[PDB]
This record gives sequence, C-alpha cells and structure tokens, in this order.
Amino acid sequence: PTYKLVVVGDGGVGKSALTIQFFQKIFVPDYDPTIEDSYLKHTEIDNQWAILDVLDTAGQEEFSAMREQYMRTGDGFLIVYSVTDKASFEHVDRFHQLILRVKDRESFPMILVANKVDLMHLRKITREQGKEMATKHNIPYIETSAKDPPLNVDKAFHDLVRVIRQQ
Ligand SMILES: Nc1nc2c(ncn2[C@@H]2O[C@H](COP(=O)(O)OP(=O)(O)O)[C@@H](O)[C@H]2O)c(=O)[nH]1
Ligand SMILES: [Mg+2]
Ligand SMILES: [Mg+2]
Repeated sequence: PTYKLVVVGDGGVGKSALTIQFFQKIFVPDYDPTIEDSYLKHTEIDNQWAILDVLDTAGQEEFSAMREQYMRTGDGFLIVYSVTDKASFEHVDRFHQLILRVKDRESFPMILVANKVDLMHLRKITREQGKEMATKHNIPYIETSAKDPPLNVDKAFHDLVRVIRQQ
C-alpha cells in the first residue's frame, strides 16, 4: 500500500524543509531552491503501515516530467504557504484550482499548511486568515514549523493520509 503525496506552494515557503524534516528528521536551512526529488519511506499511521511516496516540487517555470506524473497520479496534496509571505498566501487559490483542474474533480484530498510559525516577529498572515481560507475551500488547516524542534510536520503528512483513507 503506497500513498503518493505532492507538496506544492510558492518558492521559499518551506516545501523542502518540511519534506526533509519529515523524512530525514533534520532541519536543512536555505536548501537549493531548484532540486526536485521524491522520497519514499515505510511507516505506521494509526497502526496501518504504508509506503509514503512524496514529491517535493520545485521550479514551476519549466516542464517537469516528475511533477507531471505525480500531479496526475497523486493521491493527496499539501498546499504550503509561509505565514511571513503574503503573496504565497494569496496564491493558495491558484494551487487549489490547479489541483482540481488536473484531477477533474469538485474536491480532492488536500491540507492547507501554514508554515514558519516559529518566526513570531515576522508573521504577516494571521491564524484567522488561514482558517478563513481553509474554511472557504472546505479543507483542513494546520500550522507547521520545519525548524528544530519541528511542529506538526509528521501530523501534516499523516493527516493527509487520514483524509485519503477516509474518502
Ligand atoms: N524559521 C523557519 N525557516 C524556514 C522554515 N521552513 C523553511 N525555512 C527557511 O525558508 C527558506 C525557504 O525554505 P525551502 O525549504 O527552501 O522552501 P521551498 O522553496 O518551498 O522548498 C529557507 O531559507 C529555509 O531555511 C520554518 O519552518 N521556519
Ligand atoms: Mg525546495
Ligand atoms: Mg532531529
């Protein structure tokens, strides 16, 4: 049993830092913005084991054969924005629309991820706005931090698996 998950969002919001924290349990700062890898691990979620196949998307400018196949065959999406980056929040609508267009569905497993909440002196998008926008798309909302010690990183990926299993 494999779940194919896709992490999407504007550049610089922490998709790589979240994915690396989830798989390798380390915080990698300033990770190369252009590397797009997928990662697989065998893990236990609610006493049910599964292989998690996670694509860390990078560089939506040019065509990515990797991203094309994961977007088409993916089982769930994490939509990440940074609470310190207003534009990454505003583009949540674009990613949401794109996922439903590719899947040709009125709804699909996704979770809205508000990252970098450890940066309390820089926070621009309030928790209210985030919950508002998740409510608007009728998807779950979770706040995360990839910096040690990490906040809700495992829970974000596991909750997406839970959404997929509860269809
Ligand atoms: N303080 C803090 N910094 C973060 C967090 N996540 C990412 N960063 C930093 O934000 C920048 C962009 O992160 P990155 O993982 O490369 O984002 P990506 O472009 O979406 O893959 C890097 O400088 C990271 O070190 C976080 O949760 N907290
Ligand atoms: Mg990256
Ligand atoms: Mg660690």
